[PDB]
Amino acid sequence: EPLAAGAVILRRFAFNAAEQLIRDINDVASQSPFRQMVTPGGYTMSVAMTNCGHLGWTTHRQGYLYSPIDPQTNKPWPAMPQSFHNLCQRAATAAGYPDFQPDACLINRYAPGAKLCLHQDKDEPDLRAPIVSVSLGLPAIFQFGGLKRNDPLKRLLLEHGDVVVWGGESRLFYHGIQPLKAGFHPLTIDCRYNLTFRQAGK
DNA sequence: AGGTAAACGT
DNA sequence: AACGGTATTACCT
Ligand SMILES: [Fe+3]
Repeated sequence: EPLAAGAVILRRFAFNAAEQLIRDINDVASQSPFRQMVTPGGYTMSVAMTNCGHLGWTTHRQGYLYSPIDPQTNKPWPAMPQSFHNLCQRAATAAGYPDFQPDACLINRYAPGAKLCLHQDKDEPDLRAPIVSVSLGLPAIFQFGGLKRNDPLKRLLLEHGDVVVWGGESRLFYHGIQPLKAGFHPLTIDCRYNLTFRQAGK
């Protein structure tokens, strides 16, 4: 059974690419550090985030925003690594989205206990483009629902190297990550990373 | 009009 | 601990 209409999980797709991806995560973070963002309502998110590519997702007092500039550094987000772009393109193609051209990559870091409550990826003006989501390090339970918050959730363990792609009918589906279980991974040690690729501009 | 933030009790 | 209330409003454009 496929994940959902327009959605697929490519298990261990990024396994072979993972070591390089993690080197590049470190490189990106060395320029735009991971930060736990504060919601408009004033709560600090448990996931630490950064971005690369032309547009980075951030919170603001007034809401969520894509910006070409990191509000923390006041500099552009780091360029999207070629390893990221190449893996994203290969995954998108395998998943049936050959023409996807991301301009934004959000990098998420989960420590034990860190979670991401159900939400929609909805800040992008062009909903034709899919989301490509790469998991690295410790395993996590991914919730994938529907268009409405109360729609039944599927729970999928995402393991190191797994890639999930959603788009088309499932583009705006609610999704999230359950509190990360403590553990060890030879490549990330004690955390999970996730790369989320999007086309956030025109 | 419409968009839209949302991360505690049972 | 899985599920669902809350935004059933209060603003901005
Ligand atoms: Fe998301």
